[PDB]
Amino acid sequence: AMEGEHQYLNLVREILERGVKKDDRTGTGTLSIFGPQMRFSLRDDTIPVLTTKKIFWRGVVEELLWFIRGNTDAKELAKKKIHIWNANGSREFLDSRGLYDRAEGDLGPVYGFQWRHFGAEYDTCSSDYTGKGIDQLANILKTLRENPDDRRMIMTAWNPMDLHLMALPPCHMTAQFYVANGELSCQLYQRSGDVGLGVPFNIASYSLLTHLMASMVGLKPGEFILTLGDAHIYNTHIEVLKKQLCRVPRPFPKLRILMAPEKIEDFTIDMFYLEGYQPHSGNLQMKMAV
Amino acid sequence: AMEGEHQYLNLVREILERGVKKDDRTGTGTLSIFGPQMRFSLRDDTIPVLTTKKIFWRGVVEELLWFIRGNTDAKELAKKKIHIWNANGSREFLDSRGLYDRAEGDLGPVYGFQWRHFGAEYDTCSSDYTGKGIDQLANILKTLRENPDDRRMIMTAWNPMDLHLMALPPCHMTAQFYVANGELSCQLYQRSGDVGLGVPFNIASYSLLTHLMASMVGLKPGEFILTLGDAHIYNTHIEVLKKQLCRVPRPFPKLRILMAPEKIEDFTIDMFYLEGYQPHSGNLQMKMAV
Ligand SMILES: Cc1nc(=O)c2cc(CN(C)c3ccc(C(=O)N[C@@H](CCC(=O)O)C(=O)O)s3)ccc2[nH]1
Ligand SMILES: Cc1nc(=O)c2cc(CN(C)c3ccc(C(=O)N[C@@H](CCC(=O)O)C(=O)O)s3)ccc2[nH]1
Ligand SMILES: *c1cc(=O)[nH]c(=O)n1[C@H]1C[C@H](O)[C@@H](COP(=O)(O)O)O1
Ligand SMILES: *c1cc(=O)[nH]c(=O)n1[C@H]1C[C@H](O)[C@@H](COP(=O)(O)O)O1
Repeated sequence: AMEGEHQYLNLVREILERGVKKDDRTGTGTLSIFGPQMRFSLRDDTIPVLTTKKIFWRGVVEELLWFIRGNTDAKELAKKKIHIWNANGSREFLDSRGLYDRAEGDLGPVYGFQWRHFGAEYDTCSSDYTGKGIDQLANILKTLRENPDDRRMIMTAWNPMDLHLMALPPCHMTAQFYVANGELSCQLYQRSGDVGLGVPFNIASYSLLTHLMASMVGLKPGEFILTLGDAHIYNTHIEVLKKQLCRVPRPFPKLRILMAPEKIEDFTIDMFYLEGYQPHSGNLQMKMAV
Repeated sequence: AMEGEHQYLNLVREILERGVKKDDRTGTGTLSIFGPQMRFSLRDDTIPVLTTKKIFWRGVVEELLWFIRGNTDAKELAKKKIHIWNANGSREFLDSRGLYDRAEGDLGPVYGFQWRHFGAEYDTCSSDYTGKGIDQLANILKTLRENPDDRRMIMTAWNPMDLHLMALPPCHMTAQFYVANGELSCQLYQRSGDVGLGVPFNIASYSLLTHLMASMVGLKPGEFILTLGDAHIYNTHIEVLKKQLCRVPRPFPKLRILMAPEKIEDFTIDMFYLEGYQPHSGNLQMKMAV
């Protein structure tokens, strides 16, 4: 009752029991702890997609491919009926950030823009950024092939100069990669984690990324480590999360990668699938705080 | 046998027992694990300066104040008989990084330069950077006073655009601050930790920083959390660390702050002292791998 999905359930219990009350930015209110870490094995093809609640896997995949492409237009996700970024791209939300000149859906130089184009000057979400900025992700993949013992395989979205241009500052903010005994591991530093809503999705996302990167460079996936800053439960999620805690985890699913492309941004959903995913049938709704 | 200094001693043991053989940049060789976390209480004025090995406290203090001032000239530490940065500022080391125009001792836009002037253009270590770049540390102090529940109190030295100008990329790279029940906590993400040499010094440094910041903003110190990426023991340190593991820890010392100045960069060593530090007397030499 300590490994795998129990890492997440034990974190929920810890926050409910010893989390402190916080009047947060959204006005919803939270219970919070600082600095918890969870670790998930990616061996034997395992990927930690929660079974005690059905995770929006199609959204995980498409958001991740959108990040990997460096894209920042929420409308591209919305065309696929993935609406997870629409609220932070709305006219109202953008105006509240002082971003009056931004088109609706244009989140600014967020997440994957920093991963692929760190330091590039942002124009709009539809601009061509090919060859602009520092491609941290491509550089990591090269280092993994050529010098896997390197201790500097860092991918960050925390760019102080660009925060004011982003709809929200990055939650999952800096990742490091590591190789030992033919296995690729990833540690994510996440400054802020909505434990009921974003965190399960973010775990699935970076675990997927680690599997995809490993297949590009001839390694096997090792471990995904999530280290949180402010790990919080929104007051509106407490009752539903108590319900989730009564559920017994089932074995995690496996990822089957059918092929790997030449460049990571060419991965498409047809190149891999989730095998053996058996989430509990009762859907749990966690209203997004805004 | 788990709290306080045992956090560090148990990490040493863990690396010795299950660390994997990993070659490294210096050619010395290491045993390595990825992702370990250590937590230290700063309550009751405690500061986690190791007692199983004498730590160079005066060096910790002067290095930190140098960082806080945004300074980057190793020659200024050497004038104070603190030589810890001399090797990475040498002509030979700078030339090996391609930094041919850099004067000896000028480490570039490292650590505190990023903390106080993120994004500013670097000239030399003697240039005046007042008002240039983003003062992340000052911003954090303001936020702690005005909106302590904020989830963005981040101070980073990881600037992809400036890495090539640095004598070494930052080891201790990104810190986050947090407030609960009138206590200030700090979590440091450290991508690379030399467990025998740098890590004890880095623990003392960021714990001191947390004490000093709390005194600037009317809070009490809470916890210091160190989260490592590549946590490693150099092969040359194994025997001395095994000797250290035989020493019984004594209670950690206490930090006594005598006054707080108006701005954090005005702190001097006369404004605080270490009470009751009783380290084991037999000096343990961990040669720096270069
Ligand atoms: C307050 C806040 N918390 C979040 O976790 C968050 C997440 C995103 C983006 N993101 C990473 C996600 C948003 C929504 C997700 C999701 O998994 N939604 C599911 C379940 C929704 C529900 O249970 O009510 C879905 O739409 O199926 S995942 C944007 C702003 C945020 N804001
Ligand atoms: C390989 C490497 N490991 C490090 O830990 C490291 C640290 C620094 C800067 N730094 C943070 C420090 C360097 C030396 C320290 C120190 O505590 N020295 C003590 C003990 C020396 C010894 O026992 O051999 C001293 O000089 O008194 S603390 C620079 C390059 C590095 N390079
Ligand atoms: C942000 C986006 C993501 O992918 N994951 C997340 O959990 N979140 C959450 C954290 C927090 O609840 C909120 C961001 O608000 P803030 O910037 O921390 O105030 O979204
Ligand atoms: C860097 C400086 C510091 O304050 N603390 C550290 O522990 N180190 C160590 C980590 C590593 O052994 C070496 C830096 O080498 P690399 O850039 O990780 O290859 O110094």
